[PDB]
Amino acid sequence: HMADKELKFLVVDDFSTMRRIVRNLLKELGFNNVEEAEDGVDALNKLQAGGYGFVISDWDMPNMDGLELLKTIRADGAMSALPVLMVTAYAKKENIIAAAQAGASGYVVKPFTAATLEEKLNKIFEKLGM
Ligand code: BEF
Ligand SMILES: [Mn+2]
Repeated sequence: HMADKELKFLVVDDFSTMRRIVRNLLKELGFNNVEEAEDGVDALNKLQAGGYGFVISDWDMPNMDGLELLKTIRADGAMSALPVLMVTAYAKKENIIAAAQAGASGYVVKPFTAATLEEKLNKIFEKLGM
């Protein structure tokens, strides 16, 4: 998948407020193909629905937390290379390490600015040649 306007995003967070910030930011960046999920399980259900080219995910969520969601994606042969950008309030280095090692594409700490989100998505695009 390429970082054109068609790229389909899944935005995962247990708080709609954060999902809403991220969707609106993506729109501003020219990405309108965006769906939401409320937790890791819901997210896996949509991911299984097919078509997604990028995940942005919270960490602390009921049902399945985002570290589990990230690991699950990375271990699944059908989606193991799916970009996953963590966006979370967890700021300790051990958290950043656990997610990095689990294969996170990137990591943004809440609260974040619009410029930061844009910068970190662009870094992932460049890295993967999207
Ligand atoms: F709830 Be998230 F991890 F900020
Ligand atoms: Mn949360």
